[PDB]
Amino acid sequence: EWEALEKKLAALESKCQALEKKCQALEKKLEALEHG
Amino acid sequence: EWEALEKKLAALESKCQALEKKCQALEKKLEALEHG
Amino acid sequence: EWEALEKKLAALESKCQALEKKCQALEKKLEALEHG
Ligand SMILES: [Cl-]
Ligand SMILES: [Cl-]
Ligand SMILES: [Cl-]
Ligand SMILES: [Pb+2]
Ligand SMILES: [Pb+2]
Ligand SMILES: [Zn+2]
Ligand SMILES: [Zn+2]
Ligand SMILES: [Zn+2]
Repeated sequence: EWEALEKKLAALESKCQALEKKCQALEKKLEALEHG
Repeated sequence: EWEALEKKLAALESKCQALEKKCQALEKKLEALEHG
Repeated sequence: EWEALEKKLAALESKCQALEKKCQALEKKLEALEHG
């Protein structure tokens, strides 16, 4: 329903933000290997 | 419209879930290099 | 509100598309290390 859609969108926004940070952490490790 | 928004949100949820799994696969490869 | 939800969903769709491309760029670098 409407309220369930609002909550689903907020949960997806937060899941994507968390994935963006996980990828930034992966990138830091990859850059340490690339420049090692 | 409403129905199109519902479907767009479900498609985005699935795209993000697929990206999370792709990143986990990248992380496994990176960890093999980090610990090689 | 409704219009704010529509815009939030479009902004999230674009953020995810940008993250997918960033991960593809990370994967290219990782594959160069894996096959180096
Ligand atoms: Cl670390
Ligand atoms: Cl593998
Ligand atoms: Cl490059
Ligand atoms: Pb990633
Ligand atoms: Pb996402
Ligand atoms: Zn680099
Ligand atoms: Zn490690
Ligand atoms: Zn490879």
